[PDB]
Amino acid sequence: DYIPEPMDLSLVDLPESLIQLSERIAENVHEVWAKAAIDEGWTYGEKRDDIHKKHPCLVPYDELPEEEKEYDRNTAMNTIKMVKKLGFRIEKED
Amino acid sequence: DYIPEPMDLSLVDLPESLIQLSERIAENVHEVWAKAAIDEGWTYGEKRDDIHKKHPCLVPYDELPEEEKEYDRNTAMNTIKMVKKLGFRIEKE
Repeated sequence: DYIPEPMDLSLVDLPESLIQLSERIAENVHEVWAKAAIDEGWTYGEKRDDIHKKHPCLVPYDELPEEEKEYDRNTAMNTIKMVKKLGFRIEKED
Repeated sequence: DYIPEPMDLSLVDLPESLIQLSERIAENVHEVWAKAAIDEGWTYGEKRDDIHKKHPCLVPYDELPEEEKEYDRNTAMNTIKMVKKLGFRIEKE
């Protein structure tokens, strides 16, 4: 009975200078995810195994398959778009 | 040989009005993850099963274990804090 219905953020516009940095951000979220997992005893394995706490994405963000990177970048942009949609202003400083 | 070293965003300060909305954001990010997974053939299962594409967190955001909700909120906050550290102003309009 559960149908996910994310908000339409398609017409939400971000500063290009911010989108240019999507990898920095995505890489940073990846680092946070990885430090945590590793802190809970996870380690790299080619196959994912919950029993031996083994994960194939526990590698430097750069080693990640490009679709994982793509996913992380989009997730980050969605997060920020959502902030904008909630009545907040984002602008580069000076 | 890989040691994650995330940026220290401890001293990054966000508007309280935004942090107040952290669940809303976290819920939306969850919906997006969920629509995708389901689009790729995943469904709910008590136990995660990659072979049968079964996932426990394919439930309405509200029904999630509190630790997952908590993880999602912090992730979102980290994300937004990262924007701030990169030289951007975030302010309620």
